[PDB]
Parts: sequence; C-alpha cells; structure tokens
Amino acid sequence: PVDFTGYWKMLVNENFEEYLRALDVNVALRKIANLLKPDKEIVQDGDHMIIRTLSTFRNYIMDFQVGKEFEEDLTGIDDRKCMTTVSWDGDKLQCVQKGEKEGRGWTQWIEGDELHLEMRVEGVVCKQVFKKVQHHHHH
Ligand SMILES: COc1ccc(S(=O)(=O)N2CCC(O)(CO)CC2)c2c1CCCC2
Repeated sequence: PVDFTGYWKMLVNENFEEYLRALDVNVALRKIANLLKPDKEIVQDGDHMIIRTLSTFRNYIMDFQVGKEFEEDLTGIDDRKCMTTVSWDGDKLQCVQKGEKEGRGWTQWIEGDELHLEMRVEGVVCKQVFKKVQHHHHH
C-alpha cells in the first residue's frame, strides 16, 4: 500500500508559468511564485491526509479525508474555491477540483525516492518532482 508520509524537497517544476496563467494569477504574483521551490510535508493518517506546501512566501495546507468531497479554499492561490475530491486510483492519488475552471485537478504518485505531482487546468499540464529528504526544519 502507498503511503506518502514524509518530507520532500522540490527538484524540478516544469511549465508552472502556464499553469498559473491559466488560473489567471496576475503577472506580479506569477513572478513571485515562479521563484518559489516549496517543500511538501505530508502526513497520511488512515484516510486523513495532510499535504503542506511550504514556502518562504506562504504555506498552502490541504487537510482532508480521502474519498470525501469538501469545499477547498484556494483564495491564496488564484482567489477561487472548488468542490474537491481526492481519491485513490490504484497506486496514484487523484484530485478533482470542481469549479469555474475546466479540467482542474492533480495526480500524485511515488517513484523510488521521488514524489511526482502533475497539476492540470484547462488542458495545461505542470509537472513537479520532489526528492525525499531527512533534514527537517521548523515551520
Ligand atoms: C500564488 O502563489 C502560489 C500559486 C500556486 C502554488 S502551487 O500551485 O504550488 N500550490 C500547491 C499545489 C496546489 O495545491 C494544487 O491545487 C495549488 C497551490 C503556490 C503558491 C504560493 C505558496 C505555495 C504554493
């Protein structure tokens, strides 16, 4: 069984500017966000999953029950809210974010020491890869 618990450091962030543009993030804020290399701190506790995206600019925290649709507040990302469901798809974790934007969601999986995160909106695809790490720092 797949367990995402751990601390993960960003290695690559591919096509993030177009993903942000598709979310209508303003130009000045895209400049800031494109420089960020956030960590992921994940705790999988039964079906309760916490995914913290940690950066020097701000943190974005997801805290949900797998399988249960919830109102996700993305105010700090693109000023939207979505009805979001995160579910298992075999060994992958799928997120569908229903809202104003078509085809918004993400897929997360592990390969070896890598956390893979593919983020999608309106036919744009952004791919991030993080490496599992062990030196922890307070947040
Ligand atoms: C404008 O500032 C942002 C825009 C997008 C992202 S982000 O795309 O890395 N981010 C994590 C993945 C997801 O949760 C997927 O829905 C969206 C939010 C983030 C920020 C600022 C701080 C942390 C991350």
